[PDB]
Amino acid sequence: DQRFGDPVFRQLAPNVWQHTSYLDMPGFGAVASNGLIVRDGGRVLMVDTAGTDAQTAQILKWIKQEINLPVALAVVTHAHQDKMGGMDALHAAGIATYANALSNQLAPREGVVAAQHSLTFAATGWVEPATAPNFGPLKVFYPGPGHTSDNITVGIDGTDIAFGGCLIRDSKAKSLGNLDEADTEHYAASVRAFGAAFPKASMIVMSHFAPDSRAAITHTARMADKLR
Ligand SMILES: O=P(O)(O)c1ccccc1
Ligand SMILES: O=P(O)(O)c1ccccc1
Ligand SMILES: O=[N+]([O-])c1ccc(O)cc1
Ligand SMILES: [Mg+2]
Ligand SMILES: [Mg+2]
Ligand SMILES: [Zn+2]
Ligand SMILES: [Zn+2]
Repeated sequence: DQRFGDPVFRQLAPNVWQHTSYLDMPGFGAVASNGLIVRDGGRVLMVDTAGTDAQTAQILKWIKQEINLPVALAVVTHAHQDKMGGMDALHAAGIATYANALSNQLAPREGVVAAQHSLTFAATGWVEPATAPNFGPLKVFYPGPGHTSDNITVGIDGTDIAFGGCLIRDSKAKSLGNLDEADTEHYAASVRAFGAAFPKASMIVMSHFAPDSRAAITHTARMADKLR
């Protein structure tokens, strides 16, 4: 029988799915965490792990059974358990992993396994193409410090979709979540930069809420303005 801790999948576009897994840090309750699976020709690319290696394995199994194409690579959007909690699974599966250079530097401080490869960014925010080879439709943008110093974002070329990770909250959210590692001065402008980077994206995907309109960007930025 399917159970609560099992990952759930939603098709967002012909070649894109959202995976959601409900994980559980002590002190606090369990929370849902989302990433993406993208079909690019004869291969699959992932954005973020699940919050645990077990749930990540269950995703790779689903991918194998439902898509049956090899996962060529994964890009993980910052060094916290929810996005990088499944690095061991990805590496056991032979998947090439990519993260912000900064994420890889923070990973041992945050108790997560670093990605194999480091992305660097121009002063514009855009990934340097020599660090993101054969990314296909994944367009990686560093919007500046927000949720964390290292948080990155991903646009999906040929689609409606951009992925904001834990940077973005949905249009009904009443909080930005945990701010203990947030850059409260830069958060608002970073959210706006993400918006300006992906102006064609009408479907905003994010870590802890279901996909929303571009009003999630505005709503998140205007909550963040109150922190300055
Ligand atoms: O994450 P789920 O797709 O199982 C969900 C949960 C409550 C309402 C709608 C969808
Ligand atoms: O969204 P955060 O990266 O603050 C988080 C959420 C659940 C578990 C660990 C980290
Ligand atoms: O054999 N494995 O790499 C495993 C085994 C169990 C698990 O939950 C995840 C990965
Ligand atoms: Mg683990
Ligand atoms: Mg920490
Ligand atoms: Zn985080
Ligand atoms: Zn998160």
